[PDB]
Amino acid sequence: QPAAIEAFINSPEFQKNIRMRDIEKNKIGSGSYGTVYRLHDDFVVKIPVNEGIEHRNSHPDRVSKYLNMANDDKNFSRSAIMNINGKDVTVLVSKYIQGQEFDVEDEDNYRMAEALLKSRGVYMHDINILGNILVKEGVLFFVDGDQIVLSQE
Amino acid sequence: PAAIEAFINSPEFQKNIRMRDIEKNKIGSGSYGTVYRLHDDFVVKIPVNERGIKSPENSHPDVSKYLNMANDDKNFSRSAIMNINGKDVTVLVSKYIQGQEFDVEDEDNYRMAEALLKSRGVYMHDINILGNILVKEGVLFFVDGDQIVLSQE
Amino acid sequence: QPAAIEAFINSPEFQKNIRMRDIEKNKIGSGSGTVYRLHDDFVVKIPVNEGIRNSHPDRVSKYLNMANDDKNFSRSAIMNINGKDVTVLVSKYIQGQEFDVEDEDNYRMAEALLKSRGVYMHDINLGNILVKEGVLFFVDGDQIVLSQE
Amino acid sequence: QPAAIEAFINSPEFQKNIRMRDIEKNKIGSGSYGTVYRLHDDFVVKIPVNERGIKSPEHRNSHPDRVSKYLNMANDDKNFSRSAIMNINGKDVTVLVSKYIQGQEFDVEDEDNYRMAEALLKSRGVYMHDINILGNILVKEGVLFFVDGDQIVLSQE
Ligand SMILES: Nc1ncnc2c1ncn2[C@@H]1O[C@H](COP(=O)(O)O)[C@@H](O)[C@H]1O
Ligand SMILES: Nc1ncnc2c1ncn2[C@@H]1O[C@H](COP(=O)(O)O)[C@@H](O)[C@H]1O
Ligand SMILES: Nc1ncnc2c1ncn2[C@@H]1O[C@H](COP(=O)(O)O)[C@@H](O)[C@H]1O
Ligand SMILES: Nc1ncnc2c1ncn2[C@@H]1O[C@H](COP(=O)(O)O)[C@@H](O)[C@H]1O
Ligand SMILES: [Mg+2]
Ligand SMILES: [Mg+2]
Ligand SMILES: [Mg+2]
Ligand SMILES: [Mg+2]
Ligand SMILES: [Mg+2]
Repeated sequence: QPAAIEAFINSPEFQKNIRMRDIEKNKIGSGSYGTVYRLHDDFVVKIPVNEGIEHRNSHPDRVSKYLNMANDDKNFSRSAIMNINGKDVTVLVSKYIQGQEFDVEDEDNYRMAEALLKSRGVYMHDINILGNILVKEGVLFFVDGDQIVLSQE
Repeated sequence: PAAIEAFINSPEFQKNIRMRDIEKNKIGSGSYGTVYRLHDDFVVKIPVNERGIKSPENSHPDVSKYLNMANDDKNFSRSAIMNINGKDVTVLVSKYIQGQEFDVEDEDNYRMAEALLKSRGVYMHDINILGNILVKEGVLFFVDGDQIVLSQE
Repeated sequence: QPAAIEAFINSPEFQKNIRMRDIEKNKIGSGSGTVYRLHDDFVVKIPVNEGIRNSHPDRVSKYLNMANDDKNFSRSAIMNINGKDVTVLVSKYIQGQEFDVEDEDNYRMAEALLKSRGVYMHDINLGNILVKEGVLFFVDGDQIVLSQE
Repeated sequence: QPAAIEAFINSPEFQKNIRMRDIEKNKIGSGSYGTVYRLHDDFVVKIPVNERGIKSPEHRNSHPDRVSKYLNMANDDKNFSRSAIMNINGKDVTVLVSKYIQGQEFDVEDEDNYRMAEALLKSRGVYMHDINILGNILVKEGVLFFVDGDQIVLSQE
């Protein structure tokens, strides 16, 4: 039998021609990255539309493989194709997790998440800010931006 | 005697600023806010976007710390108070850098920027493979987001 | 975290009693000592000239490690050559190109990196200090940098 | 009336066709840079002919005209050195002429000595830096490495 996520993906609900406004009520998060929607009780879909469409987590296939590894669960997420406003678009589908953000800045919390990840082959790094890189006469400068992460090592 | 504090303490800076007269100084704008070149050596990022809307939900100016760390320069940037149309607003002041974008899609450039930052105690990463940690009934889950870096090292 | 260079040094290969005849094939550098490649990843400066500033491996290794911001970049070590305990300089082998700092842009970037590592950098264009009956004079030489900036 | 150094440079001893064999006795030092000879009681001449008798960015103190400017400033003495043209074996060669200083190396490793020299140079518009070692710069896949060599000075702080 197919995994639960694959069953959702083959469901008529997922394979229908979707209008962005008809799923506004299922929105749960959006940004320059795209928009996240709870389109089933157990799953969310990240649609690449910038309020819309380098960007964060650019290719669903690679993100999906990283999320599957990080959660040690081969059925956590899938890349898939959805029809959005008459157009075929690659989206990221993953298990919906009902819960609250983990405060990974607290140092014990940090170790817990870090050790768990490492045992699954993933190396975690906090993000302090994002910035852009400028070069002036061979010299690098770091300004407020959004192209790389910069965190205290 | 720091050039950045001098500018902040200058009358040009702490007089009641009104948005109309600096519109010609605008160099960039986005959801985050708007950057103006208010001196030949400094820019100021003001939290009004392209539509003039607008601190929770990591872009608080207090950025200064990490920009100063990234650039290894105590006087690169400040969080400061500027009055806009009669309202004291928290802004970010930085040294103006006239340069080109440094492209870190290029392997060599990325390793060069990375090497520099590491000598400054700063970890650098692409913005791909980023995530958030959710906690559901005690258990840690990893989802698509922008709180942490998920790498395979 | 067993440093690769510590592992190579405390290896038998290195601690072997060595003839100059046996390692000639690994010669890559020469001058007034000679640089040999005895591993895939490390080179060794031996003070045998084309037969013998502040060029003491102890000190050079210290400043190479600071300059590269890498505590494992290099070591001073005892190697035995023709029955003689000799102090040698062992550093990470770097397969690369010469980075031209006559180019101003290149110079500045190398300078900004070194500065972030607490290292001052300069061209070799330099003097020596002499004292003559109490009084200091400065002549052409190589002890200090004389700069106007 | 010209400076002592300029009188030496206009002398027949300096202006003659120089044969290296003839001034071997007046030698005082030699290295990769060239060779220093005492050709007058009061003056030395640095000849850009190496210790192997077989001689621009590659060597230290390459431009004698510029080195001379720096030595004059460092000693606060406009007459301390000159660059000049010498005829050596029928060929014109630019050399560095300096006052001969009969003295001992000043040990800059001692901290009081270091600051004495630093303070004196600073009063003269010259900024001193010690030289811990010399190095070469290598680049490998965009990343700079620093190995044992002689192209740049590397010093702490
Ligand atoms: N699989 C998921 N389950 C639950 N929440 C998720 C999932 N993937 C993403 N999110 C949340 O979606 C939101 C994205 O909206 P935003 O805060 O604007 O980035 C964040 O709260 C994420 O933690
Ligand atoms: N300190 C700075 N010096 C120079 N340019 C800057 C500085 N901070 C931000 N910028 C530029 O401001 C612009 C912001 O517009 P945007 O591309 O919409 O983010 C970009 O071109 C940035 O590179
Ligand atoms: N750690 C190192 N990795 C790679 N090349 C090196 C290293 N140390 C020295 N060299 C090279 O070895 C050679 C020795 O210089 P030479 O004495 O002129 O033969 C030069 O080409 C140096 O750049
Ligand atoms: N003007 C000068 N007066 C006295 N000694 C000098 C003068 N210029 C250079 N020297 C010394 O001449 C020596 C020859 O160079 P070398 O022996 O290779 O270091 C060096 O020790 C210099 O310190
Ligand atoms: Mg931009
Ligand atoms: Mg997020
Ligand atoms: Mg000398
Ligand atoms: Mg000498
Ligand atoms: Mg060499």
